[PDB]
Formats: sequence, C-alpha cells, structure tokens
Amino acid sequence: KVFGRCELAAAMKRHGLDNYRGYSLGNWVCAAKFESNFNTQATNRNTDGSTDYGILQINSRWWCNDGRTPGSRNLCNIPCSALLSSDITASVNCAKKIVSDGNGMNAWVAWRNRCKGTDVQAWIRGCRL
Repeated sequence: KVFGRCELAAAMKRHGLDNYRGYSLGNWVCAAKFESNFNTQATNRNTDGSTDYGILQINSRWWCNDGRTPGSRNLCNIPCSALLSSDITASVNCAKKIVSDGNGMNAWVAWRNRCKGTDVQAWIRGCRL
C-alpha cells in the first residue's frame, strides 16, 4: 500500500504516534514519506546484509528478524515481513520500540535528513486527523 500522507497521518495517529515520545505526528509521517514514500512494501536491501522494511524502513539488523541479517537482535520481536504489512501497526509498534530503545527519531536516517529541521506539520497539514 502506498499511503497518502493524510491517511497515513490518521493511521499513525490512531496508533498513538502523535507525540509519541515527543514526536509529533508530522514527524512520523515525514519519516514515512522519506523513508518509504509511504509505501508499506518498501524494502531496501542493504549491502550490509540488512534490509530496511516497510513504511518506516526499519532495519533488520536490530529491529526485526528477517532471518538473513547478521547480528539480528530482533528487538521488535517480529519478523521483518510483518513490517511490510499494509496495516502499519507492526511498523508503528516497532517504531515505538525503536524509540523506546533509547532512540530518537534520528534512528530514521530519512527523518534525520529530510524531516528534522523541517516543517513536518506540512505532512499533516490539511488532513483529517
């Protein structure tokens, strides 16, 4: 699924991401935008044996198990394929876990690079949250 920004925003909001650990919803939507282009199926197969999965491009080294990534910690305790669901819950839950595991949203390089410092509320602006 490729979300629209507002739809994603609403979904993320339903999942409690707005202001999760102080990150407003737009941050999360922005992260998704730049991580995956809102594409729940996004994968980025890295050369480092990990892959980034899903709308938030959560990486398989620490966060989810894809069974092929060295150093797997599977801290989200999920198969990475769960992060490729059309529903975002697993990604959200894992995203929450990423932050709960002492990361900020700097855990997401696209957030850091493309959302950080920006009008992330643009990503929820004009939406029905």
